[PDB]
Amino acid sequence: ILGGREAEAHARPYMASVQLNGAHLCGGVLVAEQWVLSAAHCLEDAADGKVQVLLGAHSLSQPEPSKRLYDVLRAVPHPDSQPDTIDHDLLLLQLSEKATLGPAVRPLPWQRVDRDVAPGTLCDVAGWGIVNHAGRRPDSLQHVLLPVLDRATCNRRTHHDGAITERLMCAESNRRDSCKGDSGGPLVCGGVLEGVVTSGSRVCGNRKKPGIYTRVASYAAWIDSVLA
Ligand SMILES: NC(=O)c1nn(CC(=O)N2CCS[C@H]2C(=O)Nc2cccc(Br)n2)c2ncccc12
Repeated sequence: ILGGREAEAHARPYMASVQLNGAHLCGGVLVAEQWVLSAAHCLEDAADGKVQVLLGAHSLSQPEPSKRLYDVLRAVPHPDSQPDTIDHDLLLLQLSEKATLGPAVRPLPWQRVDRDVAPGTLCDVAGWGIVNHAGRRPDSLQHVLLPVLDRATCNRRTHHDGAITERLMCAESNRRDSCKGDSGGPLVCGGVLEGVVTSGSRVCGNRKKPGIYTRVASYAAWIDSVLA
């Protein structure tokens, strides 16, 4: 998270850290007792390595009572997801067992009505992604409040030149933005999950290249299908 603040410990109990060989890769969001929603291309180049989902965390390294690790029993990517496109950038991870729920571990209600978040709405994006262009990896959870950007502006040739479909959404990226590692992380508006940070490589912190987030409501039927 570029231009953010360290988040209040365990204030976002839905926050998950998708890790490979005990190293953070992507953010994730607890949507059910045994399901974590993330971005499609997070497990890319993972291959030979231990994939695990860290729950109840604030510091990635320090001991915390709430901190628990889960094996991934099943990894369900969206059927139409491909590394060449930023489209259908969703991944549903089934944990080995149901999450031990508590004040620091709680699933987030996600948007089940396909209606765009009104431009200018302030949304909260959190994660353990890089905090500066050099690439500083933060130990503790960071977060930033960003206003939702009008798709028309976002699709300008100077911006994402039409790449932003009706299934995607934008947020402002003027210094304060999401970045490498924030992928698969949640975009929350009015305490409801609205978007999922894309896992597609992009330029961060430049205002003319807005942050891209997958609209969960746009994939509500698929998510329901998998979870059931
Ligand atoms: N949404 C983004 O801004 C974004 N996502 N990605 C993809 C992305 O972050 N990922 C997809 C493969 S696993 C994950 C990734 O590269 N994670 C990572 C790498 C180094 C440090 C940290 Br903390 N996290 C970007 N890559 C480069 C620049 C920006 C991004």
